[PDB]
Amino acid sequence: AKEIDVSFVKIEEVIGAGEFGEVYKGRLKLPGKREIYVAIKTLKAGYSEKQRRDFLSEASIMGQFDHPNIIRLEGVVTKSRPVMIITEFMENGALDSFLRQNDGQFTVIQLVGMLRGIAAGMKYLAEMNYVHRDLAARNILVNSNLVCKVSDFPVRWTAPEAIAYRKFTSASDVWSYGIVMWEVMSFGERPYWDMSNQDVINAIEQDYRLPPPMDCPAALHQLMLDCWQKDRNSRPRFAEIVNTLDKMIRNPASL
Ligand SMILES: Nc1ncnc2c1ncn2[C@@H]1O[C@H](COP(=O)(O)OP(=O)(O)O)[C@@H](O)[C@H]1O
Repeated sequence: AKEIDVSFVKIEEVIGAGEFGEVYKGRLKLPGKREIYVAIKTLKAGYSEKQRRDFLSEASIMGQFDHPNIIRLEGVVTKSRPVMIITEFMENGALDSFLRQNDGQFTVIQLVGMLRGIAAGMKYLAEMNYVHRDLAARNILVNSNLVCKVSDFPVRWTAPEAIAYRKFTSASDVWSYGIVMWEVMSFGERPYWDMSNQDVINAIEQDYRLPPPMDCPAALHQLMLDCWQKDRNSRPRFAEIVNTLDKMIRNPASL
């Protein structure tokens, strides 16, 4: 929880809106240090003390992590009003909109590298006994070098036992990850397209699973299907997902 003097922060244009408030692009210039771009997360005007505490709890969770595929907390502004959370800036924004605006414009190996980064971030979260519960391409951010990082600290992304019995675990996080794999390899198609939420639940219970996206390697779609096994203990763990994607990257004939 590093405290940042607000005079070191220059707020520029709005780049997003979340549950808490607007997110801005900005510049952070600490004394003696090279300026960097940041995202500045703000809290909607008029917030109460309880809303302030809930907002800053995002920063306290984020500050526990230090991994190249988890969004980095630069610091917080809490000595002055309004409160702000300052994170690293991700030039290409959310992964789902990034892919939908770049349909077809990345190679399979680039997309696999994106997925490997997301899986490494999730492995790290799971090792720290953090269950994300909301993993989806809209909650992954992408930087200028196409590195993907988990952020956000929804029936069609949720494992069936999390829907039916409220059992959320890292294995339900792996189900969601398989949906993210399908989002990525389809360049941001909507999972299950225009099916209703109840139609999705009923179909999954009768063993429907999403088909391979166009031009998706068979081995990548099989890994999706492994993430979507009904029995949560049959799903691969994130450590195995990373190893599988690494082997695909090392042996690209397998794609
Ligand atoms: N680090 C970042 N870099 C670039 N865009 C970001 C960044 N963080 C958030 N955004 C944009 O702002 C949107 C809302 O962010 P979110 O984390 O949901 O806000 P909140 O502070 O309300 O939780 C994101 O979907 C994304 O478009």
